[PDB]
Amino acid sequence: SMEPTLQSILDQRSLRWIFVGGKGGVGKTTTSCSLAIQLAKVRRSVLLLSTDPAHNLSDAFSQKFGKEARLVEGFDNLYAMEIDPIDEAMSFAEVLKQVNSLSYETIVFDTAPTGHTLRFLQFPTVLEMEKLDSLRVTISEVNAQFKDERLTTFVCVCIPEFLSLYETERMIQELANYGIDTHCIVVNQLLFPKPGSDCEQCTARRRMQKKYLDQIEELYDEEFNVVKMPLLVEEVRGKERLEKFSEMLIKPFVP
Amino acid sequence: SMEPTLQSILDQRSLRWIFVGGKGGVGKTTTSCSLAIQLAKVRRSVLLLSTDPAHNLSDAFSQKFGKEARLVEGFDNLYAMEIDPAIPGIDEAMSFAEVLKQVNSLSYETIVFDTAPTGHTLRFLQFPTVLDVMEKLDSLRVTISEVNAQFKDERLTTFVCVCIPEFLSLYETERMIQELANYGIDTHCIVVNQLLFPKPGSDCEQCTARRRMQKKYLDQIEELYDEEFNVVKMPLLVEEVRGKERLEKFSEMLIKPFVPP
Ligand SMILES: Nc1ncnc2c1ncn2[C@@H]1O[C@H](COP(=O)(O)OP(=O)(O)O)[C@@H](O)[C@H]1O
Ligand SMILES: Nc1ncnc2c1ncn2[C@@H]1O[C@H](COP(=O)(O)OP(=O)(O)O)[C@@H](O)[C@H]1O
Ligand SMILES: [Mg+2]
Ligand SMILES: [Zn+2]
Repeated sequence: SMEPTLQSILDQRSLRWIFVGGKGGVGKTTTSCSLAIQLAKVRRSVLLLSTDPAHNLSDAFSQKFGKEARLVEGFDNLYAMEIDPIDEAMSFAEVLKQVNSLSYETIVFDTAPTGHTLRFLQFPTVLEMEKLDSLRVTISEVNAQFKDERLTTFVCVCIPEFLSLYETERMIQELANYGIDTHCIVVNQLLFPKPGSDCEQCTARRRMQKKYLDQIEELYDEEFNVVKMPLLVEEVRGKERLEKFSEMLIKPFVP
Repeated sequence: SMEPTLQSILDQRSLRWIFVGGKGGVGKTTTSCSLAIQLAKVRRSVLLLSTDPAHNLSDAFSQKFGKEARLVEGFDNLYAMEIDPAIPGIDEAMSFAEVLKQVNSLSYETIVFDTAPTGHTLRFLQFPTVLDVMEKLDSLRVTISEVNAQFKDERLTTFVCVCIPEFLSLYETERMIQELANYGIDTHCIVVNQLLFPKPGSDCEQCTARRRMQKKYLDQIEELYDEEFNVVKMPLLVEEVRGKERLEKFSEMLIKPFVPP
């Protein structure tokens, strides 16, 4: 059993590429932000980077963002940008490369669902004139970065419900197969009924969710920071609301 | 104002390709099923076809499915299958195009498609307008302007839009409906999903507040689209919607409004 908190990612300075994965709408984006916001507080600079074809960085922050970096309003520290790149994975490689050797200390990546993330990792192994070798070279480098776990982890976002956790599983697992590190799970949108209330629906639900959770724990307790975040009444938008949510990431809502 | 039900899709016999779209996890797959289930009840046969680079038909029905058609357990009528297909997007759509052509020539009377994210269906459209060996660019040519014919024909093809009350989802439904407009393709239904109506008689801050927050959205959807979209409302159930059994039930509401006071 480890802290149910991301404190550890705060602590691990080595980190250069933090990847947030999970299933469509489990709340990936929302975290990516929260996480950045939180790192942004304790790093020199943090670049938040969306690849998802539909970008919601902007929407999340209420702020037009481009393939051009820029300061996030209400910060001096944190930057965000939204771009889009057999062979789609090649344009992606290029971005990381150039970015990687940018003057940003840590990057939190947002992207197209476990799906693309997946195919891409697989790739290198796929390939198994001198520009042939030139490409090879760089991929190879990039891949190593990936396996180096001082430089790269994944956070797993998910909510309690069959189809999401089933990804988080496979995902964690391929991450294992490809020799890439990952030790956090943001289980999100938990419903805790407000104490003192009897309310069929909330009770019943906390029941149904609870069930999943317990599992998650039992499975992963010992090796994953398993973070628990409350499902808020309102969407999580605005620097303001996001800062707040992001707190919990770091110190457990425990009501 | 039209009925808040998909009765119209049951009624519209000409339909051949029903596409269910919306944002990741708003409940696309679940409807696709429910919708097929219900059509299945009043068509000769229905093919439920997934492209999501995912395997969620199976998971939804608890049943291994493949690029090979097959009978859905507990039905004699309904079939489901799951596959995955110098430019980029180009190779890709080529693929998809070929699927449909392929599949349009089976007996199945009506097909309900499940698929890869607005991004992907979107690429498809932007693409055409845009767009004994080589004698072959001719053949694709042909395949697209027909396929794309059938997209533009509103006797053969609509979209159903799925979504739930929350900023980001509805903002897609909007753009989507809109591009659908721009590309001359029909669409006239909205399954707003996951509504929370508090059980009557219950005072319960959170449920109240939420019904408040969602309600706000809904009222809107209605005002804007009341007059021209069947705006269907579906309750958010305690348990996941899996199993033929559970999906049958759910799907009912698709057709006859959950209306609890
Ligand atoms: N714990 C939560 N409570 C309330 N709203 C949330 C929560 N997590 C996410 N949301 C809202 O629900 C939507 C889903 O979050 P998002 O990060 O966009 O998911 P994804 O990017 O994984 O599809 C967003 O509109 C967000 O504001
Ligand atoms: N209205 C609802 N009530 C209860 N559970 C639902 C409802 N809609 C969807 N679900 C379940 O939520 C999860 C996601 O639904 P899904 O159809 O997979 O979304 P998508 O296909 O858009 O990614 C699945 O558990 C689904 O069965
Ligand atoms: Mg789906
Ligand atoms: Zn309640």
